[PDB]
Amino acid sequence: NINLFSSYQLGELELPNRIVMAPLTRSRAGEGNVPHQLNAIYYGQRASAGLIIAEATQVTPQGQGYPHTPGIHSPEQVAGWKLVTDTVHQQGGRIFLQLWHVGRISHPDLQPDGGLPVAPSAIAPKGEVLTYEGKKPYVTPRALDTSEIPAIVEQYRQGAANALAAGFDGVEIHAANGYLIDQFLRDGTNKRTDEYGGAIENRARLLLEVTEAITSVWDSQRVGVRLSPLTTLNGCVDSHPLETFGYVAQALNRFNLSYLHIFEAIDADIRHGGTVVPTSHLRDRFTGTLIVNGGYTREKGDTVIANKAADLVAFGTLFISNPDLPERLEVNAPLNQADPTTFYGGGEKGYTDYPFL
Ligand SMILES: Cc1cc2nc3c(=O)[nH]c(=O)nc-3n(C[C@H](O)[C@H](O)[C@H](O)COP(=O)(O)O)c2cc1C
Repeated sequence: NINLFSSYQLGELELPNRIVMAPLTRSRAGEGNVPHQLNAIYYGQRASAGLIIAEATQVTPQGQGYPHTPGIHSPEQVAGWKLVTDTVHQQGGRIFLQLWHVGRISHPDLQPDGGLPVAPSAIAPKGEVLTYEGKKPYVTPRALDTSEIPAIVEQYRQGAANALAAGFDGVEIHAANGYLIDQFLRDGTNKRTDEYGGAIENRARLLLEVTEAITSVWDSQRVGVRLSPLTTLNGCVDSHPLETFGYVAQALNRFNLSYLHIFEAIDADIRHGGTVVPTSHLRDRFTGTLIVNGGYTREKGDTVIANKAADLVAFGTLFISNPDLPERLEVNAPLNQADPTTFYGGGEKGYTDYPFL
Protein backbone atom coordinates (compact mmCIF):
# COMPACT_ATOMS: atom_id res chain seq x y z
CA ASN A 1 0.00 0.00 0.00
CA ILE A 2 2.02 2.93 -1.24
CA ASN A 3 0.86 6.51 -0.66
CA LEU A 4 2.11 10.08 -0.67
CA PHE A 5 4.30 9.34 2.39
CA SER A 6 6.04 6.24 1.01
CA SER A 7 9.79 6.52 0.40
CA TYR A 8 11.12 6.35 -3.17
CA GLN A 9 14.49 5.53 -4.75
CA LEU A 10 15.25 8.19 -7.38
CA GLY A 11 18.51 6.90 -8.84
CA GLU A 12 21.00 7.08 -5.95
CA LEU A 13 18.75 9.50 -3.97
CA GLU A 14 16.44 8.21 -1.26
CA LEU A 15 13.36 10.42 -1.16
CA PRO A 16 11.54 10.27 2.22
CA ASN A 17 8.12 10.78 0.63
CA ARG A 18 6.46 11.17 -2.80
CA ILE A 19 5.75 14.88 -2.37
CA VAL A 20 7.65 17.18 -4.73
CA MET A 21 7.83 20.94 -4.58
CA ALA A 22 7.03 22.06 -8.14
CA PRO A 23 9.17 24.78 -9.75
CA LEU A 24 7.81 28.23 -8.86
CA THR A 25 9.06 31.52 -10.28
CA ARG A 26 9.11 34.01 -7.40
CA SER A 27 11.10 36.80 -9.14
CA ARG A 28 13.15 37.63 -6.02
CA ALA A 29 16.68 37.52 -7.43
CA GLY A 30 19.18 40.16 -6.34
CA GLU A 31 21.56 42.39 -8.32
CA GLY A 32 23.03 40.46 -11.28
CA ASN A 33 20.07 38.04 -11.03
CA VAL A 34 21.90 36.35 -8.17
CA PRO A 35 20.19 34.33 -5.43
CA HIS A 36 20.71 35.51 -1.88
CA GLN A 37 20.19 34.50 1.73
CA LEU A 38 16.44 35.17 1.71
CA ASN A 39 16.05 32.69 -1.17
CA ALA A 40 18.08 30.14 0.82
CA ILE A 41 15.72 30.58 3.80
CA TYR A 42 12.70 30.05 1.54
CA TYR A 43 13.97 26.79 0.09
CA GLY A 44 15.35 25.64 3.45
CA GLN A 45 11.89 26.09 4.98
CA ARG A 46 10.53 23.61 2.36
CA ALA A 47 13.28 20.96 2.76
CA SER A 48 10.79 18.37 4.11
CA ALA A 49 9.70 17.88 0.46
CA GLY A 50 10.72 14.52 -0.95
CA LEU A 51 12.35 16.63 -3.69
CA ILE A 52 12.43 20.39 -4.32
CA ILE A 53 12.53 21.55 -7.92
CA ALA A 54 13.85 25.09 -7.80
CA GLU A 55 12.23 27.86 -9.83
CA ALA A 56 12.94 28.26 -13.54
CA THR A 57 16.46 29.71 -13.87
CA GLN A 58 17.79 31.14 -17.12
CA VAL A 59 20.82 29.28 -18.49
CA THR A 60 22.08 32.31 -20.42
CA PRO A 61 21.26 36.07 -20.54
CA GLN A 62 19.06 35.75 -23.63
CA GLY A 63 17.01 33.13 -21.80
CA GLN A 64 15.56 35.68 -19.32
CA GLY A 65 11.97 36.81 -19.93
CA TYR A 66 10.83 38.41 -16.65
CA PRO A 67 12.59 40.93 -14.37
CA HIS A 68 14.46 39.57 -11.36
CA THR A 69 14.43 35.82 -12.11
CA PRO A 70 17.71 34.13 -11.12
CA GLY A 71 20.28 32.88 -13.59
CA ILE A 72 22.81 30.03 -13.63
CA HIS A 73 25.28 31.47 -16.15
CA SER A 74 27.61 33.60 -14.01
CA PRO A 75 30.04 32.73 -11.17
CA GLU A 76 28.18 35.12 -8.89
CA GLN A 77 24.94 33.25 -9.65
CA VAL A 78 26.62 29.90 -8.91
CA ALA A 79 27.79 31.30 -5.55
CA GLY A 80 24.30 32.60 -4.65
CA TRP A 81 22.76 29.20 -5.59
CA LYS A 82 25.40 27.52 -3.43
CA LEU A 83 23.91 29.40 -0.46
CA VAL A 84 20.55 27.81 -1.30
CA THR A 85 21.84 24.27 -1.85
CA ASP A 86 23.98 24.51 1.32
CA THR A 87 20.90 25.46 3.35
CA VAL A 88 18.67 22.81 1.78
CA HIS A 89 21.25 20.11 2.46
CA GLN A 90 21.82 21.36 6.04
CA GLN A 91 18.05 20.94 6.54
CA GLY A 92 18.18 17.36 5.17
CA GLY A 93 16.54 18.10 1.78
CA ARG A 94 17.25 17.45 -1.88
CA ILE A 95 16.97 20.01 -4.68
CA PHE A 96 17.15 20.04 -8.47
CA LEU A 97 17.51 23.24 -10.50
CA GLN A 98 14.99 23.84 -13.32
CA LEU A 99 17.00 25.06 -16.35
CA TRP A 100 15.24 27.70 -18.44
CA HIS A 101 15.34 29.58 -21.70
CA VAL A 102 12.23 31.69 -22.33
CA GLY A 103 12.71 31.95 -26.12
CA ARG A 104 10.17 34.42 -27.52
CA ILE A 105 8.59 35.12 -24.11
CA SER A 106 10.80 38.10 -23.33
CA HIS A 107 11.41 41.66 -24.55
CA PRO A 108 14.47 43.47 -26.05
CA ASP A 109 14.78 45.46 -22.81
CA LEU A 110 15.67 42.20 -21.00
CA GLN A 111 18.03 40.93 -23.75
CA PRO A 112 21.77 41.61 -24.19
CA ASP A 113 22.38 44.67 -26.33
CA GLY A 114 18.63 45.17 -26.65
CA GLY A 115 18.48 42.33 -29.23
CA LEU A 116 15.35 40.50 -30.33
CA PRO A 117 14.33 37.46 -28.27
CA VAL A 118 15.04 34.22 -30.13
CA ALA A 119 12.56 31.53 -31.15
CA PRO A 120 12.01 28.73 -33.70
CA SER A 121 9.80 31.05 -35.80
CA ALA A 122 9.16 34.80 -36.03
CA ILE A 123 5.73 34.90 -34.28
CA ALA A 124 5.06 37.69 -31.78
CA PRO A 125 3.20 36.50 -28.64
CA LYS A 126 -0.12 38.26 -28.04
CA GLY A 127 -0.59 40.81 -25.31
CA GLU A 128 1.94 42.57 -23.12
CA VAL A 129 5.22 41.74 -21.39
CA LEU A 130 6.65 43.21 -18.20
CA THR A 131 9.89 45.20 -18.54
CA TYR A 132 11.93 47.43 -16.26
CA GLU A 133 9.79 50.33 -17.58
CA GLY A 134 6.47 48.52 -17.08
CA LYS A 135 4.31 46.63 -19.55
CA LYS A 136 4.93 46.84 -23.27
CA PRO A 137 3.73 44.93 -26.36
CA TYR A 138 5.71 41.82 -27.17
CA VAL A 139 7.95 42.16 -30.21
CA THR A 140 8.33 39.62 -33.03
CA PRO A 141 11.23 37.32 -32.06
CA ARG A 142 14.04 36.40 -34.43
CA ALA A 143 13.93 32.86 -35.81
CA LEU A 144 17.21 31.10 -34.95
CA ASP A 145 19.47 30.06 -37.83
CA THR A 146 19.98 26.31 -38.16
CA SER A 147 23.65 27.04 -37.48
CA GLU A 148 22.79 28.70 -34.13
CA ILE A 149 21.06 25.68 -32.60
CA PRO A 150 24.38 24.18 -31.34
CA ALA A 151 24.92 27.39 -29.38
CA ILE A 152 21.53 26.99 -27.66
CA VAL A 153 22.39 23.40 -26.76
CA GLU A 154 25.77 24.55 -25.44
CA GLN A 155 24.09 27.26 -23.30
CA TYR A 156 21.96 24.56 -21.67
CA ARG A 157 25.03 22.32 -21.24
CA GLN A 158 26.97 25.12 -19.50
CA GLY A 159 23.95 25.99 -17.37
CA ALA A 160 23.83 22.34 -16.28
CA ALA A 161 27.56 22.29 -15.51
CA ASN A 162 27.20 25.53 -13.48
CA ALA A 163 24.30 23.90 -11.57
CA LEU A 164 26.63 20.99 -10.71
CA ALA A 165 29.23 23.47 -9.37
CA ALA A 166 26.43 25.14 -7.33
CA GLY A 167 25.85 21.88 -5.41
CA PHE A 168 22.43 20.85 -6.74
CA ASP A 169 21.39 17.22 -6.59
CA GLY A 170 20.18 17.27 -10.19
CA VAL A 171 18.49 19.37 -12.90
CA GLU A 172 15.10 19.56 -14.60
CA ILE A 173 14.87 20.70 -18.24
CA HIS A 174 12.00 23.14 -18.62
CA ALA A 175 10.33 21.88 -21.84
CA ALA A 176 6.91 23.18 -20.78
CA ASN A 177 4.66 26.26 -20.51
CA GLY A 178 5.50 27.66 -23.97
CA TYR A 179 9.20 28.46 -23.32
CA LEU A 180 11.97 27.93 -25.90
CA ILE A 181 12.08 24.12 -26.03
CA ASP A 182 8.25 23.93 -26.00
CA GLN A 183 8.10 26.56 -28.76
CA PHE A 184 10.12 24.14 -30.89
CA LEU A 185 8.01 21.12 -29.79
CA ARG A 186 4.61 22.49 -30.75
CA ASP A 187 3.44 23.11 -34.31
CA GLY A 188 1.59 26.30 -33.34
CA THR A 189 4.93 28.05 -32.61
CA ASN A 190 7.27 26.09 -34.89
CA LYS A 191 6.88 26.75 -38.65
CA ARG A 192 10.49 25.87 -39.50
CA THR A 193 11.56 24.05 -42.66
CA ASP A 194 14.96 22.75 -41.52
CA GLU A 195 15.68 19.62 -39.49
CA TYR A 196 14.20 21.34 -36.42
CA GLY A 197 10.68 21.76 -37.85
CA GLY A 198 7.94 19.74 -39.59
CA ALA A 199 7.72 16.14 -38.43
CA ILE A 200 7.56 15.43 -34.67
CA GLU A 201 11.07 13.96 -34.68
CA ASN A 202 12.32 17.29 -36.03
CA ARG A 203 10.26 19.39 -33.61
CA ALA A 204 11.55 17.25 -30.70
CA ARG A 205 15.15 17.46 -31.94
CA LEU A 206 16.06 20.51 -29.81
CA LEU A 207 14.75 18.82 -26.65
CA LEU A 208 16.60 15.58 -27.47
CA GLU A 209 19.89 17.40 -28.23
CA VAL A 210 19.63 19.47 -25.02
CA THR A 211 18.89 16.31 -23.03
CA GLU A 212 21.87 14.45 -24.58
CA ALA A 213 24.17 17.38 -23.78
CA ILE A 214 22.92 17.62 -20.19
CA THR A 215 23.32 13.86 -19.60
CA SER A 216 27.02 14.31 -20.56
CA VAL A 217 27.36 16.65 -17.51
CA TRP A 218 25.10 14.87 -15.00
CA ASP A 219 24.48 11.22 -14.41
CA SER A 220 21.27 10.70 -16.35
CA GLN A 221 19.37 9.60 -13.21
CA ARG A 222 19.81 13.19 -11.96
CA VAL A 223 18.23 14.76 -15.08
CA GLY A 224 14.48 15.24 -15.39
CA VAL A 225 12.30 16.74 -18.17
CA ARG A 226 9.08 18.73 -17.66
CA LEU A 227 6.29 18.81 -20.28
CA SER A 228 2.83 20.42 -20.17
CA PRO A 229 0.88 18.67 -22.97
CA LEU A 230 -2.40 20.59 -22.75
CA THR A 231 -1.35 24.04 -21.53
CA THR A 232 -2.18 27.00 -23.77
CA LEU A 233 0.10 29.31 -21.71
CA ASN A 234 2.22 31.81 -23.68
CA GLY A 235 0.38 31.18 -26.93
CA CYS A 236 2.00 27.76 -27.44
CA VAL A 237 -0.26 24.93 -28.57
CA ASP A 238 0.10 21.80 -30.67
CA SER A 239 -2.57 20.60 -33.10
CA HIS A 240 -2.04 16.90 -32.30
CA PRO A 241 -0.95 16.78 -28.65
CA LEU A 242 -1.56 13.05 -28.19
CA GLU A 243 0.77 12.16 -31.07
CA THR A 244 3.32 14.88 -30.22
CA PHE A 245 3.61 14.24 -26.48
CA GLY A 246 3.27 10.43 -26.75
CA TYR A 247 6.19 10.50 -29.18
CA VAL A 248 8.29 12.63 -26.81
CA ALA A 249 7.55 10.41 -23.82
CA GLN A 250 8.83 7.35 -25.72
CA ALA A 251 11.78 9.17 -27.31
CA LEU A 252 13.12 10.14 -23.87
CA ASN A 253 13.50 6.49 -22.80
CA ARG A 254 16.93 6.10 -24.46
CA PHE A 255 18.43 8.61 -22.00
CA ASN A 256 17.56 6.71 -18.76
CA LEU A 257 16.42 9.95 -17.13
CA SER A 258 15.59 10.67 -13.52
CA TYR A 259 11.96 11.24 -14.38
CA LEU A 260 9.38 12.74 -16.70
CA HIS A 261 7.33 15.49 -15.04
CA ILE A 262 3.86 16.27 -16.44
CA PHE A 263 2.05 19.49 -15.60
CA GLU A 264 -1.60 18.56 -16.23
CA ALA A 265 -3.28 21.84 -17.23
CA ILE A 266 -6.08 22.72 -14.76
CA ASP A 267 -8.52 23.61 -17.56
CA ALA A 268 -7.76 20.60 -19.77
CA ASP A 269 -11.03 18.83 -19.02
CA ILE A 270 -13.27 21.84 -19.49
CA ARG A 271 -11.28 23.23 -22.51
CA HIS A 272 -12.04 21.45 -25.77
CA GLY A 273 -14.26 18.39 -25.38
CA GLY A 274 -12.42 16.50 -22.61
CA THR A 275 -8.78 15.57 -22.03
CA VAL A 276 -7.23 14.69 -25.35
CA VAL A 277 -3.95 13.51 -23.76
CA PRO A 278 -4.62 11.14 -20.83
CA THR A 279 -1.53 11.05 -18.62
CA SER A 280 -1.91 7.23 -18.66
CA HIS A 281 -0.85 7.38 -22.36
CA LEU A 282 2.43 9.00 -21.31
CA ARG A 283 2.79 6.74 -18.26
CA ASP A 284 2.70 3.71 -20.61
CA ARG A 285 5.12 5.31 -23.11
CA PHE A 286 7.80 6.53 -20.66
CA THR A 287 9.51 3.59 -18.92
CA GLY A 288 10.89 5.56 -15.90
CA THR A 289 9.64 7.62 -12.96
CA LEU A 290 6.63 9.86 -13.59
CA ILE A 291 5.90 13.03 -11.62
CA VAL A 292 2.37 14.41 -12.03
CA ASN A 293 1.18 17.89 -11.11
CA GLY A 294 -1.79 20.25 -11.37
CA GLY A 295 -4.46 20.77 -8.69
CA TYR A 296 -3.40 17.76 -6.55
CA THR A 297 -4.56 17.20 -2.96
CA ARG A 298 -3.81 14.51 -0.33
CA GLU A 299 -6.67 12.39 -1.68
CA LYS A 300 -5.85 12.85 -5.39
CA GLY A 301 -2.15 12.29 -4.78
CA ASP A 302 -2.69 9.16 -2.71
CA THR A 303 -5.00 7.83 -5.43
CA VAL A 304 -2.48 8.22 -8.30
CA ILE A 305 0.31 6.63 -6.26
CA ALA A 306 -1.83 3.72 -5.08
CA ASN A 307 -2.98 2.77 -8.56
CA LYS A 308 0.46 3.03 -10.18
CA ALA A 309 -0.55 6.03 -12.30
CA ALA A 310 2.44 8.12 -11.12
CA ASP A 311 5.39 7.73 -8.76
CA LEU A 312 5.69 11.32 -7.44
CA VAL A 313 3.23 14.19 -7.08
CA ALA A 314 4.37 17.79 -7.32
CA PHE A 315 2.54 20.64 -5.60
CA GLY A 316 3.03 24.26 -6.61
CA THR A 317 0.52 26.67 -5.07
CA LEU A 318 0.24 24.73 -1.79
CA PHE A 319 4.04 24.81 -1.29
CA ILE A 320 3.98 28.63 -1.67
CA SER A 321 1.75 28.92 1.37
CA ASN A 322 2.66 25.76 3.36
CA PRO A 323 6.42 25.34 3.98
CA ASP A 324 5.68 22.15 5.93
CA LEU A 325 3.16 20.88 3.36
CA PRO A 326 4.26 17.19 3.83
CA GLU A 327 3.62 17.30 7.61
CA ARG A 328 0.31 19.09 7.11
CA LEU A 329 -0.85 16.58 4.51
CA GLU A 330 0.26 13.69 6.70
CA VAL A 331 -1.86 14.66 9.71
CA ASN A 332 -4.74 16.34 7.75
CA ALA A 333 -3.90 19.73 9.25
CA PRO A 334 -5.46 22.97 8.01
CA LEU A 335 -3.63 24.43 5.00
CA ASN A 336 -2.61 28.08 4.76
CA GLN A 337 -4.13 29.95 1.81
CA ALA A 338 -1.75 31.29 -0.85
CA ASP A 339 -1.86 35.05 -1.54
CA PRO A 340 -1.34 35.64 -5.30
CA THR A 341 -0.49 39.31 -4.81
CA THR A 342 2.93 38.30 -3.39
CA PHE A 343 3.75 35.44 -5.73
CA TYR A 344 6.17 37.61 -7.72
CA GLY A 345 8.78 40.12 -6.55
CA GLY A 346 9.20 41.77 -3.19
CA GLY A 347 10.77 40.39 -0.02
CA GLU A 348 9.91 38.19 2.95
CA LYS A 349 6.18 38.94 2.91
CA GLY A 350 4.30 36.21 1.07
CA TYR A 351 7.59 34.27 0.72
CA THR A 352 9.19 33.21 4.03
CA ASP A 353 6.49 34.37 6.46
CA TYR A 354 3.86 31.73 5.81
CA PRO A 355 3.59 29.96 9.19
CA PHE A 356 4.59 26.44 10.12
CA LEU A 357 2.14 24.19 11.98
C1 LIG B 1 3.73 31.65 -8.95
C2 LIG B 1 3.94 30.51 -9.91
C3 LIG B 1 5.16 30.36 -10.54
C4 LIG B 1 5.41 29.28 -11.41
N1 LIG B 1 6.65 29.15 -11.95
C5 LIG B 1 6.92 28.03 -12.64
C6 LIG B 1 8.26 27.76 -13.06
O1 LIG B 1 9.24 28.42 -12.68
N2 LIG B 1 8.48 26.61 -13.78
C7 LIG B 1 7.42 25.78 -14.15
O2 LIG B 1 7.73 24.79 -14.86
N3 LIG B 1 6.17 25.99 -13.74
C8 LIG B 1 5.94 27.06 -13.00
N4 LIG B 1 4.67 27.25 -12.48
C9 LIG B 1 3.69 26.17 -12.63
C10 LIG B 1 3.70 25.31 -11.33
O3 LIG B 1 4.95 24.57 -11.25
C11 LIG B 1 2.61 24.25 -11.31
O4 LIG B 1 2.83 23.36 -12.42
C12 LIG B 1 1.19 24.81 -11.42
O5 LIG B 1 1.06 25.88 -10.48
C13 LIG B 1 0.14 23.75 -11.17
O6 LIG B 1 0.36 23.02 -9.94
P1 LIG B 1 -0.47 23.41 -8.60
O7 LIG B 1 -1.92 23.29 -8.94
O8 LIG B 1 0.03 22.40 -7.58
O9 LIG B 1 -0.10 24.85 -8.22
C14 LIG B 1 4.40 28.33 -11.64
C15 LIG B 1 3.17 28.48 -11.01
C16 LIG B 1 2.93 29.53 -10.12
C17 LIG B 1 1.61 29.62 -9.36
